[PDB]
Amino acid sequence: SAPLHLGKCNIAGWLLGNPECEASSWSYIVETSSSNNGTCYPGDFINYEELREQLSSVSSFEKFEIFPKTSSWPNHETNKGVTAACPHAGTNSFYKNLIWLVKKENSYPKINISYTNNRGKEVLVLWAIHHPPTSTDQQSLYQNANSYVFVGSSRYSRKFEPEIATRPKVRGQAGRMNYYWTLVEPGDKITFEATGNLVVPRYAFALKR
Repeated sequence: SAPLHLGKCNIAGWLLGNPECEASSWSYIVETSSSNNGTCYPGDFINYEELREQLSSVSSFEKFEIFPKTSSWPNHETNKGVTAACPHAGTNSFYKNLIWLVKKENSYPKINISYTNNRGKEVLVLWAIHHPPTSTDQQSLYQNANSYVFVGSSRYSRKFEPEIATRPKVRGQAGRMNYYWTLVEPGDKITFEATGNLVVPRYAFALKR
């Protein structure tokens, strides 16, 4: 039946790449009562239950590097987005399938990048939107005070206006990042535009039910 057992992780931690969570087909995902690794940065996983339904069984699943880390972001910083909320063997780390992009040399140029699905299968893309707790953090991370993020395909369209809001400390963090996903149909294009606050895809998933 090719059960998929995720060990001590849940679907969110596995797909985002929680470093503590470090399969090509399955008829069901084993549900346990003792998994203790999920999302490590506080924030809401939007439409998580719908994603679990979409992934309940898949006949083909392949992770691929949708936006290669070393070539996709030449004017942004790719190696500083780590946090004690997402440890990896005690070190500050982060989700392995996303990159927490930050400013480079006191500048955050506009991002405008697209992926066109040439795979003949649906592509599942995940990203996150960071809401810092203070204007100090907004400036430290992204330079620009008033940013936006747009994500659009033929099926999905949303403009995000990141907020500055001090929230209760969770895993040391008074900010939040909300997690998002969409399925990109074969032949379609997904575009990401941003002037700050975008936790970009690095790895995405080609799949067939």
